[PDB]
Formats: sequence, structure tokens, C-alpha cells
Amino acid sequence: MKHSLPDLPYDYGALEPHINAQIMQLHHSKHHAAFVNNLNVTEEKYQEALAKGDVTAQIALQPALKFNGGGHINHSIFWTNLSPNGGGEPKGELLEAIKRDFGSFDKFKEKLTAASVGVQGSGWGWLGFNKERGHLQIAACPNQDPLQGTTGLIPLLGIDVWEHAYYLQYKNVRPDYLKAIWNVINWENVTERYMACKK
Amino acid sequence: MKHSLPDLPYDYGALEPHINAQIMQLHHSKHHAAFVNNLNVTEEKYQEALAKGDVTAQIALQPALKFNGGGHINHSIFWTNLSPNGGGEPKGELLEAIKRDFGSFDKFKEKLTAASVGVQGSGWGWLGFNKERGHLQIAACPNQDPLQGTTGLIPLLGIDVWEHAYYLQYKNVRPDYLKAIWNVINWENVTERYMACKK
Ligand SMILES: [Mn+2]
Ligand SMILES: [Mn+2]
Repeated sequence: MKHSLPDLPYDYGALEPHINAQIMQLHHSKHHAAFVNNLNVTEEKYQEALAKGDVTAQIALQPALKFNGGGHINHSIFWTNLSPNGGGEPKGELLEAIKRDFGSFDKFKEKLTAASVGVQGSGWGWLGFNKERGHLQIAACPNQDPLQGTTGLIPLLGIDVWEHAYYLQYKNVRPDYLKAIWNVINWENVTERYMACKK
Repeated sequence: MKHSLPDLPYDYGALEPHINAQIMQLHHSKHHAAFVNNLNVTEEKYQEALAKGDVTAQIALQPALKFNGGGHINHSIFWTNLSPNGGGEPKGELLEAIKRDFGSFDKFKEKLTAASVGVQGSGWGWLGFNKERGHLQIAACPNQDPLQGTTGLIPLLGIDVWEHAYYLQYKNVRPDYLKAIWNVINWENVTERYMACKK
């Protein structure tokens, strides 16, 4: 296909003061850009290996494909989950699903925050939808491992806990970054992803 | 180019009494046959996904590709590492490299045996060649993870320690299986693989 870096739906500084412009610029234009460039290179190498039936090469390329491929997937979703018009609480069917599956919105916040802060090293915190069980589910993924590709869950809301996502502003205080990000969550986008899972 | 199950270079009972015919027949005609068939099915699914640029599908298929792909690679080498003409000790440059890197042939035997018996669960014990360092190296791989694809080492001699490789004959006494396999090692094939790395 030849993947490309998607344009951001807002200005790099639109999420201030919760996430500063310098992080957004570096996070989008440098880290994400690298994943897309390396993903395209990795996909081209795998196509050659498949043509020659080189199983050894296919397996050797799996870490680069998952790492760069997942990085493209994860960050592409991440940008749509944020908005300068975000924050507050969700409404409608998504709010009802959260109460049913987690009890209340506040308890959901605590569990997703704990899952994200509890990540040892680099990874992601995710609110996902389990098609088999038909309910919401919280999961954490290491490094750039994508939720759906590795767990089967449909991603609804992702929290990047890579140090590059918060270290320029919040230093080592990961909880402060988690507390601040709730102010810019685009619940409209999360709702659209949730409704897409239902019939 | 479509992978196929290789024919065994000897009769199923040629390795008796060290490895009985029932294990060889089941190991080759049942287990290996499934890996090659499932490998081909997996490659077709990945080829379609790669054409559409579906990164999620590519990542979801990685476990099946590594498991079935590695199984095809590992067992295809395994059969060539055994021979009714095997046993004894290696000669020539291979014997010299073993003494240099391991001290003596007996010490190499002890180290590869320990690596194979020490595998927790299913996996493989391997004598490999390190292209970067230009010396021999022993490594263990879990499940069907192939040596070269995951470590870069060139496989010279592999020991299958999956329970299906010995449980019918040696029950839970894995050390007895390792003791018997040394009598049927095809050092001629190991030498040809080793010499192919040097130039
Ligand atoms: Mn990131
Ligand atoms: Mn086996």
C-alpha cells in the first residue's frame, strides 16, 4: 500500500496546557514518522521474502513489522482520541456501557489509570471492546504491540505511556500525565468507535 | 514457490533401537505434515493481507507463521541430522572447531545435553555457528522458534526435545533420550552445514 503519516486534526498546541506543543510536534513528526517510513521498508522486504518462499527471512522480519506496524496503528488512533474540545464525561450508550461493565465512570478512570501507570517500561493502556463477550475490557500492551492484532479486542481509547509522550513536561511523574490527559479525551471519537462495534 | 513435506532419507525403523519406528513415523508423517500444510495456509492469508496493507492482519498471523514456519524448518533439518550411518565422533575441521570452542568433544556433548534437557516445556537444542564471531555456539529455542530467524545463528545440529519426540519410548526420562540420540547423529551432514559457512 505504502503507508503515509496522517495529518493531525488539530494544531500541535491545541492540547495545552495538558500536553504541550513540543511533545505533540516531536511525537507526531518524529516518532510516528519513523514508524511509517520503517513500516513501508519492512513491508517491501517481507513481500520479497514471500515471493522466494524464504520462511527464515519472514520470521526475522516479524519484530520490525510488529514494532513499526503497531506504532503506526497505535499513534494513528491516539491522535483521534484527543481533541481541544474534549474532556468531561461521555454520554449516551457509551456512558451506559461503562457503568454496566465498570460500575461508574470514576471507577473506570481509576482502573484505566492504574493499568497505564502499572506498565513496566514502554507500552500502552487501552480501553477495548470484546466482541466475543460483548462487553468493555481494559488491557495493557508492551512497546508498540497493537491491541487488536495481539488480543483481538477492538481499540476504543488508548493511553500512550512511552516516556517520550510525557517526559518533557511531567518528567518521571507518570501519574500527573495521566491525570492531565483526561481533560482532552475526545469522547465523541470513542463513541463512534464503540458504536461501530455494535450491529 | 510452494513448500512441500520432504521425504525421509531412510526407513522409519532405520534408527532402531535408539529411536523406534513408531516415533519416527508419527513425528514425520503426522506432525511435520501438519506444519507444512498450515505454513502454506498461513502464507496465503499473509499474502492477501500484505497486498491490502492490512497491518492488523499481518501481526495477528505472526504466531501461526513462526510456529508452522519454524516447525517446517526445524524438522527438515532434524531428519538430515540423523542417519543410520551416524554415531561416533566428527573428524576434520569440525572436530577442530569443537575442541577450540568447547575444549573437547565430551564437553560439547555435556553442554548441548544440558541446554536441551534444561528447556522448560517444548523447544529445541541447537549447535549453531556465529557468523559475526566466527565460532560455534550452543543455543536453546522455545516451541518451534527457529534458530536463524530469531538469533541469526546458522543451524548445524538440532535436538528435538518436544515430548512427542521421545515420550513413546523413554517416557518422562528426557536424559535417556539424549543419551541414545548421540548414536545416530549424522556428523557428515553437520560437517557439510558447518563447511558451508566458511569460505
Ligand atoms: Mn508514542
Ligand atoms: Mn517435533
